[PDB]
Amino acid sequence: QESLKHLLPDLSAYSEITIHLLHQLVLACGDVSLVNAVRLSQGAIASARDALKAGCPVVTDVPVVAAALDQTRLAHLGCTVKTLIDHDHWQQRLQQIPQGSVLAIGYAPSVLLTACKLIEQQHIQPALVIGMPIGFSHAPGAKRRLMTSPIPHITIQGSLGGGLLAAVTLNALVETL
Amino acid sequence: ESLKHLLPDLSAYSEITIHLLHQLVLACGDVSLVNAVRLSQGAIASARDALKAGCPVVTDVPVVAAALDQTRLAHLGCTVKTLIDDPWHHDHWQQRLQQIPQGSVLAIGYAPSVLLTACKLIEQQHIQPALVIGMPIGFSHAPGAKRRLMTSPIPHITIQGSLGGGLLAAVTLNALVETLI
Repeated sequence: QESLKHLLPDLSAYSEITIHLLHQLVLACGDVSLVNAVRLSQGAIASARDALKAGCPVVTDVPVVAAALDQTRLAHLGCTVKTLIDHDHWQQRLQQIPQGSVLAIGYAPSVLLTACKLIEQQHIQPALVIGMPIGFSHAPGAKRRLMTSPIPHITIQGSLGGGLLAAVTLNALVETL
Repeated sequence: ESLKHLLPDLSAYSEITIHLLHQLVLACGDVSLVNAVRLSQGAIASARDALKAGCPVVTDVPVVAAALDQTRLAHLGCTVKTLIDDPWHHDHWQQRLQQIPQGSVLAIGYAPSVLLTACKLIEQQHIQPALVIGMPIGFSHAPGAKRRLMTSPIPHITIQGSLGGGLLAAVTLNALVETLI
């Protein structure tokens, strides 16, 4: 029996879109514990979907996140993709992010922490933050900080994260649209 | 925030091996992949020679094909096909697998059953791919299937002691293609 539905536990508390997202994440890296570890804010789904339908900017921290995105479907919706790290410092670019853009972070906790601090001071206002940095020593604290934020978000409790996972999360939302 | 600092010392490994491991950790964040990824002795060399020559690439399922860098692959002359289109018959996956071209690259990211059948056809000397990337999802038969791959004479890459599977199959092949170009 090679059925993903019957391998994973029952997820009947979550919506059909949420369930689809969790399935895609498991398919990406093989770790079934992901269904437990992923955290979504209350209406992350709707906030993401409203933004993508408006043809919002999509901004990634590093290029490998950008390269794993399905840019064909994003372009169809009218979304531009741009990267922070190729003064023209990455923080100068983050500070100019348009209201209602999607911010996807697959590598650096320092980028996630800087973004939370800008958000707290209301210097930027993304529609959604996908905060999935690699497990450097300051990654847990950055993700905790994101979970206190009023900005809609998707993140991961524990060590998992990365370029594929941040990209897969966004591809799953575009797929259901 | 440097990957080199986060991971153990990798100096005893080849430059291409280190690049591959970097890419897999960057993809899913699991540092244990450094020890869990197993490469057969002929694996890298056999994969590079086949890709240089523009070999056929075959995946078990479509999601794996979709995560490949098909631009770079098409630049080399490599075609990309799938065994299962919708995850006696005329065009079941078993028949497609039997007809796999000699010297092709086989990338399995989902189905243990496909890996089991592949290993059988190799023992019996009916097929001879250049490389088998065997990284199925952890269904009940997955442990058995990867055990048979570990003792196969075919050049191979697999995962043992981690939960790694799925699109890590594509990341693996993408990384080998990056070191050619």
